[PDB]
Amino acid sequence: PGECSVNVIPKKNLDKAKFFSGTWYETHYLDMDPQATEKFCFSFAPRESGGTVKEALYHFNVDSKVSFYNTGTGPLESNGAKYTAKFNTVDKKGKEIKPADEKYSYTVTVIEAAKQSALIHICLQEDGKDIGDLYSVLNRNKNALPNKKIKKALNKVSLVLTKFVVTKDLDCKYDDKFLSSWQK
Ligand code: HEM
Repeated sequence: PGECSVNVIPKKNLDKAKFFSGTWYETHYLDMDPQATEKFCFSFAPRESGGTVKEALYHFNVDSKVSFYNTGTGPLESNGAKYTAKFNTVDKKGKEIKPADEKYSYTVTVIEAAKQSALIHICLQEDGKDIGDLYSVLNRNKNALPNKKIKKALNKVSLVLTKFVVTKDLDCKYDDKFLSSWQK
């Protein structure tokens, strides 16, 4: 029902220092629930050290004009391109406003990365059971189109970019300072 996709393959030999740096913007996304049709914008700043990922997350609800901020922490898998995190809720200043709920986690897989582009998959879980998943194309630049390598990776798993929501058209509002100041 809320079962996460199979055939999500972590990139071989991801350059960690490059991927886990700076800010990434979602440019296209595909929620695997066809009824999940609310428009959102997303950006994040993932960092890694000693086999642990610490990331700052930003979402913006286009419909309601409400933004929310989270941080996530968890171990990086031995393959170096997949991690599972627990998360809390913070305000725009980075201060915790709601503690992590033990029953929830998410698993991010980096499927492909090339130049200024990447393709990721996220699986949300409750008590270790799948509750839903999503694919996202990322770019360093809000308005940029994906590298062909990202399209190749989509093709390998029988997805086509035309099915994704494109957010550059949406009235996105970003908190870039929250992400740029992450772990500063
Ligand atoms: C790229 C496109 C993405 C979209 C469109 C999206 C959309 C959403 C939506 C609609 C919600 C629920 C908001 C609500 O209940 O009002 C949500 C929650 C959440 N998402 Fe995303 N998401 C994306 C990517 C990600 C990624 C890549 C991560 C982790 C790296 C992530 C982590 C979370 C977390 C932790 C929550 C729950 C926050 C809370 O309950 O306080 N999301 N997202």
